[PDB]
Amino acid sequence: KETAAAKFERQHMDSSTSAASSSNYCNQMMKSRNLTKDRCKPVNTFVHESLADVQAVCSQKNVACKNGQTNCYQSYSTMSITDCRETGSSKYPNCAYKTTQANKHIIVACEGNPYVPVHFDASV
Repeated sequence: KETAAAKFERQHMDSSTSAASSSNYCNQMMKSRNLTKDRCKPVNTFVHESLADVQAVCSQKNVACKNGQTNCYQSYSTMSITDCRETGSSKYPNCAYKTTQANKHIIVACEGNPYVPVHFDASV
């Protein structure tokens, strides 16, 4: 099956664009990346940086995740991100989202060898 590291890339990486260019970015990406296949995922975040720079966060500042685990890390610098949040008109299979573009530090959980991101915890 798809590995946790591969799933993180599919759900949270968009190195092909520097930022969301329109209000329809989330509606198109949530569908294209197959995140609305079984149900409308309520919230998701896409990171507009090189995969290498995001993977490097696993060697930066260690912080506890929201749930208490201690394998989470916060990026030293801010990154270009896009937050997708389900709107009131969203109804499966026609999931709808609001696109919000911002520059924030990201916090990810890391696992494995190579030690890489497998979960997006938050943006601060």
